[PDB]
Amino acid sequence: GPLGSMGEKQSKGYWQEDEDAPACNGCGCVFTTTVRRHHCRNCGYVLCGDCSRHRAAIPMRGITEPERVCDACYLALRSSNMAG
Repeated sequence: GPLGSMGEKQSKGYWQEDEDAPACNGCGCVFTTTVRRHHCRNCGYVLCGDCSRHRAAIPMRGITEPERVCDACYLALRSSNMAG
């Protein structure tokens, strides 16, 4: 039977392949043997160490604890107002 109006076939955090992302999505820096490839838990794009040196939590993505992200994602989430 069809899933209907609702379906859990939905995916979160799209990871861009190493080959598709030969350069940093954030700073456009090229990945080399010495530079390990990484992914941001928000945008799901490939980020080098320098572009993934920041840390932040993502309560929208279900991440209540600070996790590794890139510069843009760190900011987008950062757009939210801190309770006080």
